[PDB]
Amino acid sequence: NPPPPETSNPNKPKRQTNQLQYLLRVVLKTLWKHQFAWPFQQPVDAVKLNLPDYYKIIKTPMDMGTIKKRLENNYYWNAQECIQDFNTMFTNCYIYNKPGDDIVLMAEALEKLFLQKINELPT
Ligand SMILES: COc1ccc2c3c1Oc1ccc(O)cc1C=C3N(C)C2=O
Repeated sequence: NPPPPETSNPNKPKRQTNQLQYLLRVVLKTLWKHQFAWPFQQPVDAVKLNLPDYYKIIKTPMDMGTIKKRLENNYYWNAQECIQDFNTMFTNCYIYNKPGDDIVLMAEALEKLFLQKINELPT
């Protein structure tokens, strides 16, 4: 396993915004309870899950546990930075797998719920 993505960085510029607050309270915490969220709540453990090729293929890993920690730690500058992490998470799943896989069906459903939730954000 590589080290997991950072969740703090003292030199990184950070901000507290209504949209980032909403991404934690509403978007992340709603996705988290979905029946399909569980593969995405923690970094992929390639040793535990017996996927020795995972980090051979996925070079920018991302997961909702990391995102949740980043939001709780005030890691982001703006909502777009957070949204990019979700997009990276979903794309990683499509890249490492293929159409029709169970994990991909899960990511597809979550991504559609995610887009529904960020379609309108607070001002
Ligand atoms: C062979 O099972 C797979 C195959 C691919 C993927 C996953 C798989 O299973 C998991 C099992 C437990 C868990 O903690 C996370 C996952 C998340 C996965 N992601 C994100 C994948 O792309």
